[PDB]
Amino acid sequence: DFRPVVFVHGLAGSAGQFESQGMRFAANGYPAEYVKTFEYDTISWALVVETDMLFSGLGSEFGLNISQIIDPETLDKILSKSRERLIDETFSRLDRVIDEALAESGADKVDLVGHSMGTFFLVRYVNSSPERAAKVAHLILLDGVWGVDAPEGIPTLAVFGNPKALPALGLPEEKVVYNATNVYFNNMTHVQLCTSPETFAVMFEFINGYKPATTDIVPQDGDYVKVKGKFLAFATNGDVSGWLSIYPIDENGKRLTRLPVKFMRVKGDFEVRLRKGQLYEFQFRKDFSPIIYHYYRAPFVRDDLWARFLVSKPPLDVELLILPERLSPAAKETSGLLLIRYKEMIGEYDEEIGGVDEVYVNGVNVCTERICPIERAVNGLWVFDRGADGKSDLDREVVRYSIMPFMSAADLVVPAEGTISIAVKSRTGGEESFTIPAWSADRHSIIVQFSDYIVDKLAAALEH
Ligand SMILES: [Mg+2]
Ligand SMILES: [Mg+2]
Ligand SMILES: [Mg+2]
Repeated sequence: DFRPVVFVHGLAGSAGQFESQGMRFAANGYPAEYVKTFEYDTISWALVVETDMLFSGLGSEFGLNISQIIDPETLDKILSKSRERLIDETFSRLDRVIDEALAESGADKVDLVGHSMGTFFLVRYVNSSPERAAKVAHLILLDGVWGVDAPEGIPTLAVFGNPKALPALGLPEEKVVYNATNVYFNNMTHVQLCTSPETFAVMFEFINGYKPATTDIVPQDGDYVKVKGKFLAFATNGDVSGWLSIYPIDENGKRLTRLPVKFMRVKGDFEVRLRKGQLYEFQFRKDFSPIIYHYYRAPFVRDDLWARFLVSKPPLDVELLILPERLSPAAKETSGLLLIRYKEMIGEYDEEIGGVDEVYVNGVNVCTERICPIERAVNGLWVFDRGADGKSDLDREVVRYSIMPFMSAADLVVPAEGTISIAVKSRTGGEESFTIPAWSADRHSIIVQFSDYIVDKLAAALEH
C-alpha cells in the first residue's frame, strides 16, 4: 500500500510544480488523491521567516528580489507580521493536511517533498517538534537548502541541479545535505529538476524501494478526465474570484461551441469533467479587472488534481509591469503573451546543460542567449511590443524584468490579426506547438503553458 506524499513548493511556486509528478505517481498505482500539495503565501514566508539567521538568510534571496515591486505601505504591513505567529499558523495548517491524509489513506506516515524555498520550510517544519517528525517516513529536498544535516532519524534524499541556474555570488564547491542520500543532475536546471521524469524515478524508488514501471504520464482508459484546479494569486497563492468559461477549440484555436461547455463562478477551486485529448481554451474574467484572460495548454490525458492557473493580484501585481504598453494605441492592434514552462527555457549554450530550447512565436525564436540566459532560470517569458512602437528589438533587454525571479521578456510585435503560432523545440527533445487567436492586448491577455516534458516517439526510439 502506498502512503501519501505531500509537496511544498518554493518562492513564487505552487502545486503546478508537482502536477506532472502527481500524474506520474498515479500512473504507477497511487490513488491520485494520495498526492497532496501544501500551498502558502511565499512573499510573507520569504520576507518574514526566511530572513532570520537559521540558514543565514539563504532561503529568502528570491523573495527579496521579487518584493521590489510591492507598494511601500503594503510591504510594511507584510513585514509587521509576527514571525513566531506566521510559523505556528502555517505549520499548524500543514499538520492538518498531513493528519487528514493519514486518516484518508490509513497510512501511519507520509512522505514530504519540498522544492527550493520549500526545503527550508520543511527542514524547519520537521525539526520544530518530535511529533511532526514522527509522521514523516521520508523527506525529499529538491535543489534548495544545503550545508545542513538531514533531520535526525528521517531518511532524507536531496537532489541537486546545476547551480548556474541560481544566484552565484556565493561559493559552494559542492551542495550536500549531511547524512542524506544526495543525488546530482548537473544537466538540469532549478524548476526542471522539480518536474523531471528522472527526478520522479529517483524519488519513487527512494520512498518505495523499487523503480517505477514507468515515468510517462500514461493516458487513462475512457474518453473523459477529472480536472481539479485553482485560480490563485501568483506568489501569494490566495484564492482568486472570477468567472470561468471553458471552450473546446480546434487546432487553430477556434471555439468549437458557440457557448462554453463549462461556465462557473469560481473562488479559487474548481472541478470539471473534460474530454481526454481535446484542446481547450480556459477563459477567465477576474473580478474588478477589464481584461479577459485566455489560458491555453496541451490536452489532459488522465485525471489531473493539481492544475493551476496563475493570476496577477496585489500585493505582487506583476502584470502592472506591462500596463504602459497595454494602455497605448498599439495595444488595439497587437497581442501580448506570457509563455510558461516549469522547466527553464534556455537560449544560452553550456556543455553541462547540453542543449538549448528554441521558442518560436510567428516563426521568430524568442529564446535567445540574451533573453533566456541560464542564470535567469526562465520559467515565464513575457512576449509583447515593449515601447508600443511597432518595432521588434530582441537584442535590447526589457529591463523592467531583470530582477524578477524566473522571468524574462522579449520585445516582439505580434499582430492582433488572425492567429498566433507558438512552438517550443525542447532542449531535451520533442516539440509542442499551439496556434491560437491573436487577441488584442487592449482587452485580452494570453497565457500559454508549455508541457514540462515531451515524450517524442522518434527521439525515444533513436536513444533506444
Ligand atoms: Mg524507506
Ligand atoms: Mg473506449
Ligand atoms: Mg517594441
